[PDB]
Amino acid sequence: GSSGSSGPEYSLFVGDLTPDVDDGMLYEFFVKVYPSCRGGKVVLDQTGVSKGYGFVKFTDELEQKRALTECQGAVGLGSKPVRLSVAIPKASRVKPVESGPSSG
Repeated sequence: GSSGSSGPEYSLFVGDLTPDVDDGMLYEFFVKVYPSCRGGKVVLDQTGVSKGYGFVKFTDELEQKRALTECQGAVGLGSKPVRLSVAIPKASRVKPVESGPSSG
């Protein structure tokens, strides 16, 4: 129905990522359960410590969802589980701003 995408992207929103887990894992933890994994990404703070969430990528949409329900609350990864969800890319239109009032 939504025909109009030459090779889209299917990423997943993960959360509750212990500060002991890193990308190297996020990827494997997934790529292992699903061979359609592109790579794992974990967000970090100014210091470089896992904020507690991240995002992953895949090649097949069919699997993407399967994980959301399957990998759901994945405990195997990091002492704490992982909250799977459907994230969305830059969905908006940026516009230039300007200011400069005047009175008479």
